[PDB]
Amino acid sequence: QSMSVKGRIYSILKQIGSGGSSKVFQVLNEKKQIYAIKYVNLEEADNQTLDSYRNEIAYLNKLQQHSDKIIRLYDYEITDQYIYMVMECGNIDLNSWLKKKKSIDPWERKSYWKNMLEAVHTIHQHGIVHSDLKPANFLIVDGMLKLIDFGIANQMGTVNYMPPEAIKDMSISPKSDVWSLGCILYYMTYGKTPFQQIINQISKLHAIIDPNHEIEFPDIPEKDLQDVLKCCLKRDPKQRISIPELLAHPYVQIQ
Ligand SMILES: Cn1cc(-c2c[nH]c(=O)c(N)c2)cn1
Repeated sequence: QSMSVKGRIYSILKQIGSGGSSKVFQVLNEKKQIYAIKYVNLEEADNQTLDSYRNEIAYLNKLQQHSDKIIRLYDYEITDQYIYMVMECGNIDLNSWLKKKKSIDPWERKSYWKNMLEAVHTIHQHGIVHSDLKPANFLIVDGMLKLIDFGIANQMGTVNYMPPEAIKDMSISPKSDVWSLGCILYYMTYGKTPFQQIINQISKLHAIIDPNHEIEFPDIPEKDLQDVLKCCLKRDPKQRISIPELLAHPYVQIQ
C-alpha cells in the first residue's frame, strides 16, 4: 500500500502490469501527482538477465534527452535485490486502445505513425534494433505516442509482427523494425494484422516466409498510406523502405 524510492514515499493506486520478476504500479507522490513505478525483483535473476536490465536502464536514461517520444524516466533505485524505476504515467497502451476502438480517424492514425517513426528512429541512431515490435511497446501519454520498451531487457504473446528475415534466421537490422511498424499501421488501416487470419501458427510462419503469398492492400482513399503499407511490408530486407525514407515519404510530409 506504499513504497519508497530515493527517500520519496509513493502510495500505490493500482497494479498495471507484470512480467514474472517485474510488476508495474500506478502510484502517487506526497503532492498527489501520478507516476508509474516499475519494480524488478533480482533475487532469482541470472548474471546475463541483470546486465539486460542494467543495459535497458542506461539507454532509457540516455535516450530520454533525444526524444519526447520515449518514455520519461524520472528516477531509479538499483540494489542487488531490486530495481525501482519511477516513470511517467500514460492514459492507455496502444494495444488496448486499438483492441477497443472501432474507428480510427486518418488525422490521429497519421499522427501516431509520426510519433512511432520518431521514437524508432531515435533508438536506431544509437545502434539499437528493437526487433520485437508490437502495439504494447507504445503508450498514449498527453495524446502522444511514446516508446516504453527498447527490446533490450525482458518485456513486462502474438507472432503477427514477426519480420521474415527473423523466422529465416534460425540457422536482424533496422529493416526488421520497419516490417513490424508496417504491421501496426496496416492493423491501424485495415483493422487486422496482415497474417491475423492464419489461425495455425506453424502455417502463419510459413506465410511470412513464402514470397508466392500475396498480402492484401484493399483500395483505400488515402493513396499515400497504401503505398507506405506496400513499401514497409516488402519481404526482402534489401528492397524494403528505410526509417529515413518513411520520414520523407508524402504520407508523413504532405498536409
Ligand atoms: C519501461 N516501462 C515503462 C512502463 C510504463 C510506464 N508508464 C505507464 O503508464 C505504463 N502503463 C507502463 C513499463 N515498463
